[PDB]
Order: sequence, then structure tokens, then C-alpha cells
Amino acid sequence: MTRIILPGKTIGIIGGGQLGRMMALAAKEMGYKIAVLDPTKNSPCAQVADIEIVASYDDLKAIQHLAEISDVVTYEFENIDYRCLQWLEKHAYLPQGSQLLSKTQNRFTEKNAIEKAGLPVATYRLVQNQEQLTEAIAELSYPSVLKTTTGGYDGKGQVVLRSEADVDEARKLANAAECILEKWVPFEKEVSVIVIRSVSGETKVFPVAENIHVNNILHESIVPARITEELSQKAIAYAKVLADELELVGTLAVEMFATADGEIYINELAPRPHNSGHYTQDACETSQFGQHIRAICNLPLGETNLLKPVVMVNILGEHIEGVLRQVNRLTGCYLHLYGKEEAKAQRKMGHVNILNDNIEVALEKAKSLHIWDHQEQ
Amino acid sequence: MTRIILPGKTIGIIGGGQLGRMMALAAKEMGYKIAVLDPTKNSPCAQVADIEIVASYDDLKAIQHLAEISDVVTYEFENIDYRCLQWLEKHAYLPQGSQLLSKTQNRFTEKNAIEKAGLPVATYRLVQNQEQLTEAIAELSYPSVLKTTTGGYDGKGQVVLRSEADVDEARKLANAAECILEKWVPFEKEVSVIVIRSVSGETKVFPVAENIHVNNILHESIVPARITEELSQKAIAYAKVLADELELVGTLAVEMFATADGEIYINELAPRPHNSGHYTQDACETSQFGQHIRAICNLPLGETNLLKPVVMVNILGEHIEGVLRQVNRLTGCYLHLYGKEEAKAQRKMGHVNILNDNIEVALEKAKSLHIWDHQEQ
Ligand SMILES: Nc1ncnc2c1ncn2[C@@H]1O[C@H](COP(=O)(O)OP(=O)(O)O)[C@@H](O)[C@H]1O
Ligand SMILES: Nc1ncnc2c1ncn2[C@@H]1O[C@H](COP(=O)(O)OP(=O)(O)O)[C@@H](O)[C@H]1O
Repeated sequence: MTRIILPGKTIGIIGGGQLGRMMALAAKEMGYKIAVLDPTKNSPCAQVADIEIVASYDDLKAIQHLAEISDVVTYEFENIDYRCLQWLEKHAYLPQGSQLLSKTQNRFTEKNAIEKAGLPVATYRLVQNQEQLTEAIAELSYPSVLKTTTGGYDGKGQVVLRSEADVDEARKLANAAECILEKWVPFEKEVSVIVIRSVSGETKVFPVAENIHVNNILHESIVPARITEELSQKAIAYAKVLADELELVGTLAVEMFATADGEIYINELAPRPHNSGHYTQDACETSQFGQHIRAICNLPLGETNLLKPVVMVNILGEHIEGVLRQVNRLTGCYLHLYGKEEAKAQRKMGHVNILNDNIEVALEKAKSLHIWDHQEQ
Repeated sequence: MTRIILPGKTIGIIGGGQLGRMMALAAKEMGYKIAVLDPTKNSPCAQVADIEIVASYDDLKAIQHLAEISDVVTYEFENIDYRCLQWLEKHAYLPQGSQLLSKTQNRFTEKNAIEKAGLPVATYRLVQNQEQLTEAIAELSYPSVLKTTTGGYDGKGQVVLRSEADVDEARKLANAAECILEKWVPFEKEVSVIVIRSVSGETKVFPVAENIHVNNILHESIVPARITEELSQKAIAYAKVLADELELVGTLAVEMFATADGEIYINELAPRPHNSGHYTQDACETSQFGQHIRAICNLPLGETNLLKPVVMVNILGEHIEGVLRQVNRLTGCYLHLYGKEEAKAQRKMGHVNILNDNIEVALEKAKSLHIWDHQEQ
């Protein structure tokens, strides 16, 4: 499309957490004005916004007020209900649309969409009752994973089935929610690729990141991912096909499992800037945030070249005190802090990008700081 | 010396122009709060700040207020009364001090300080009346340049004396303001170096940039500067010498003349982030703005490696319509706009950083856009 949102206009963001703040910082460099809607006052994004609307995400009047004063609307918060999404899509300017968001909100719908796009996923079965769970266990065997189809984004919303001894905890889960059961994928590495597609269809792909999770929370992203050139090219190709097939506008994070045998399976999609892309802020020619703004405003996309190898490390509530006390040791480290007040143990408070010519040296730097000893074990 | 301003604290900025705005954006990424004092409501920096104080720079009570709500204060406005800074360094925390600003604000005192350091400047004479102008011309001969000693570029401020035919114009200037006359330096290139020195003494220098001025306004900065390795090394050494001898805390921009025979003359010093350092936002590991914040807060400085060659081009009031009209054509270009509402022909509205593996391809890109046809002549 030809529709361009010029510098000087207002970008409205639904959700005022760190992803909102970082989008807003990127937009401000390019001379955009920012409006944000969020349930809590003084959110991370509001701390950088020109206009703040403090309301619930299901409050259609407030959503309308945001739209009314915005030249383009984007979201960080994903669980926007259909009546609000349709209103925005048809009566405001929401170039991302609602179709992609709706697909990624349900694990079953999501896997179907991926397979229909021609891409591999772990073999899976929908589980809506006990009978279906029984049949699924029979078909897929052990080991397996039962996950709820909606409302993550946790460790509680799933149960790993290694033996018949785990079935009872699984039945409990299938009793409270609609689920999916997936075959256990024996993977070597978890990897992700951020792809960007503008309103006019220009596409850019970021380099493959290797992701290390701990307690179902991201710990580290390592770029370049420590994988063969063949796995890398495959992950990138898969992401590009997804972006095309799903008619992406904006940002898509594609999380994947990579096997020793060089197989890729697609795990999940997030139609927004993602935690596994924060490395781009310091190590790439354009950040995922600068890219997202350009994409929705239909400006030319920037380059995604990796300019230096990087390890991103997450800063949770349990780490913030360690970071501040060790601040004098943060040479070659690039600190981002989100401006959150309460430091809950598993709340994401910031991240640090450790840049180095050698990836193993960056990894060692994080260890030597003794901030993440818990995650390291 | 050991004193550290931790992320989460409030940084106060005197002056709300583009330099304070970019300081503020970089500080926000680290989780700092920002206060700004500016005489005009909704200044570039206010659009990014948590707290805005609209008041004159000589309003001592507003200055005290800024001091009260801030954990550290810095300045962006280069023509601040040094008596205000004398108050701040004694009744608040101004790690930059008042000395450096007082020395660099007046061209004559500036020259004296550069010579005290042992570095070369163009031969110069103080001019307070017509008799002193006459004696200066007699002693220095032609060609020469007469410049006002204090901030008097809004614009004009200088007369180039190629022959006796220019003397009439110089007399006019000599009556209006205190001046110095300097010998014209026959240089092949103008270059600049940005040096950063933290509270605890840590010193970093950015790559040497080659600057192209049109009508005494910066037009392009070229990095790496197209000079010999030996000239780059000398420029870098001179910069460190100045930081050392001027007891620098914060940022110092050093503008220089490089002659055909490998000598460097120091033109002028600016005790702040400088227009010739804006390339660092997209081409270096740390920007001059992030480095300035880390310097005054006494955090470890970031690395200053050039990650990709770059041409920065200024966007003046005369250029902004052309930029907005040609946004479609800005591939490989990284646009920064300062949020100023009124365009005036020569007012600095933004800059664009053009990244390319080949510096000559970047330069051709700027020409092919035809936005700056007036400068290219
Ligand atoms: N089919 C599978 N095979 C092996 N490991 C899996 C499988 N599904 C999930 N996991 C593991 O569980 C973690 C969480 O799974 P995921 O579906 O990403 O849940 P969430 O949405 O909570 O992040 C993943 O990081 C992965 O290590
Ligand atoms: N002594 C000199 N010899 C040759 N060119 C000069 C000399 N002084 C200034 N110039 C030219 O004029 C420009 C403006 O002079 P400068 O002292 O930098 O004024 P300003 O403080 O307004 O930048 C310089 O960037 C340089 O190109």
C-alpha cells in the first residue's frame, strides 16, 4: 500500500510495558509523538509518552479514545478481544490487522496455520476432554507435553508426560482447560528469528539467535546462534515463508527447535517485538523496535546486519540488586532498564547486551559477574 | 571520584534543544529519569523528559528548583552564564564543573588554554577597537579571519579577510563585538574528535570524523575521515592531551584543521556533545549521548569502535520539506528528527546517518536524494 505515516504524527500503543517503552523510544528518535493505553499509571511506556490513557484493555471507550488521537495504532498487549480489534481495524488505522494476532493466540490454531503455510511442527493433537487425552497419549506415546491452548505464558499451563505416572497431573490440566498434546522433540538448541514486513511488503530478517530458557523464562540470547550454516539458512528461510504466507505487517518472532540432525520445528509465534530480539538494540544496524516503527508507518526498512556478536542477558527482579551493585564491572556491557517500580522476583526489569568479538568471552563475562548464578545453577 | 549516580536517579539538564533531547533518550534506555530547564514550553528535550521547568537560564530560583529535583545536573546550552554553574557546583552536583565551560565559551580564553596544553593554534590577536584591528592586520597580514570571541553565531559572526578589500566589512564587525583575528590556515581537511572522560578518569575517544561546512554550518560528517593513519593517530593523541590538561569530565568535541604536510591546528572546543558526533548514534558501539550520560554518572564507558562507515548529513529548516517528501527514498539511511515545530531556513531540524560499507557510495546517496542541492551548489 501507499499509505505513509510521517514523522510528527502520533503513534498509539496498546500496552505500556517494556516493549511499548522501547517502541516509543525508537519512534521518538524519528520525531514521532506517542500515546499509550495501559491499566496502570506511570507505566514504562508512559514514562516516555506524550499522552497517557489509564484504562482496562477491554474498555472499548478508552480504546476508542486512543484511536481518536492516533495516526497509527500498534499493540504490545496481545489479548485484545475481537470487538476492540475489529473496531480498531475498521475505524482507526491498524496496519497489522487482526487476523495474524487471532491465529497466534491459540496454540492449536497457531500450529494449523503454520502447517497450512507448509512448515514443520512437532506432531500434535487437540485435547478438549479426557477421552481425547487418552487417545492422544496412545497415538503420540511418551515422552510428550500437554499445554493449554490459550492464556500462557507460564510453566503452570503445561505438564510433561514421561511416564504413565505423569498422566494424573495431565488429566487435572485437561480438566481445567482446552489443551494440545505435542510429541517431545529431542532438540539440541532453541533458536529464534525476528522477521519484519512493512505495509508495502518490504521484508527484512534478523540473524538467528540461540535462546537459553530457565524456569520457562528467557535467560540468554546468543547471536550468532551456535549452529551450522545449514541450520541458519533453514531457520531464516522458514521465517520468510511464514511472513509471506501469513501476510505479515509489522514484526514476527518465530521460535524454533533445532535438532542435532539439522531439523527445524516451529514452536510458537509472537506478532510483536520479542524478548529474544533485544540484542538488536546494540548489535544490529537497526533494532527490532526501529524496524517495527518503520514497518507500520510504511517507511523504508533499515538493514539487519549483525555488526558485533552479542549475548543478551535478562534482568529479572531477583537480579536487579546484583546489577546495581556490580555496575562498575559492566565494561563492554550495554544496560537497558525499563523503569518498573516493584521488583517482583520473575518480573523482567531490564536486559544487558554484552558485545564481544568472541561469543564465548561474552558468555564468560556474564558468569564472572555472579549475578545469574541461580540460572547458571 | 568514587561517586556513582545509579540508574533510577534523576538527571537534570539545562537547555531543551536537540542535544538535551538525545541525552535524555540515551539516559531513558538505562532507566534514568530526566528533568529539563528551558525558556520555551515543549522543547525537543521536554518532549522526552519526566519533569519540565519553563524559565529563563538566569532565573536562579528555577535553577535551584532543577538542583532540588535532580541527583546530577548537566548542561546542553553552550551560552549558559558561568555564574549559574558556579552556584550549581557548590550547592548541587555538577561533575563537569564551571571552569571548562568558562574557558571554552570565549575564543580568546580558549586559545590561551589550548596553548597552555602545548598544542598548535593559528596565530591570533585580540581585537577590541579599530586601532587593535589595524595592528592585528599589520602583524598577521592576509589571508586572515576575524571572529567574535563569544557566542555570536545566529548567524554571521565572522569576516574572512582575503585582501584589503575585506577590511571595511571587518571594521563593522569589530565595532559590534569583541573579536580575535587569526591567520587563515591552509588546510586540506577539517576534522573533529569527540573525547569522553568520566568522573573516575576513564577516557575514551571516538573515531576521527571529516567535516564539511557550507556557509559556516556543518553539512556532512564523514567517518572514517579520509586522512592518513598518521594524521588520525595525531588527532586522537591531541584530543587525549586536551581532556587530560583541561581536567575534563563529560564530553569534549575538538575541531581541527589538517594541512597537506601532516600538521594539525586546534580550531575550537565544545564542552558538550557536538553536531560532528551525531554519526555515533548509528555507527558506533556507544553514541556520544550514551557516553556523556555514563561519564557524568561515573559508570564504565562503552566502546567507541566504528562498526560501519558513515556519512551524517544535517537537515536544516530549508531541507525538512524535501526530507518528508522523499522519505520513500531513504534506504540505508537512519533518520533523526528533533521535534522542533517551527522551521527556519538555517535551524537544525534533524540529521540523517547514511551507513554503507563504502564511504563513497554513502556520499553518492546524499547527492542522489537532491535534498541538499543548495549545499552541493
Ligand atoms: N514438543 C516439545 N518437545 C520438547 N520440548 C518442548 C516441547 N514443547 C515445549 N518444550 C519446552 O518447554 C518450553 C516451553 O514451551 P513453550 O511452548 O515455548 O511454552 P511458553 O509459551 O510458556 O513459552 C520450551 O522452551 C521448550 O524447551
Ligand atoms: N583560521 C582559519 N583558517 C581557515 N579556515 C577557517 C579558520 N577559522 C575558521 N575557518 C572556517 O570557517 C568555519 C567557521 O569558523 P569557526 O571558528 O568554526 O566558527 P563557529 O564557531 O561558528 O563554528 C570553520 O569551520 C572553517 O571551515
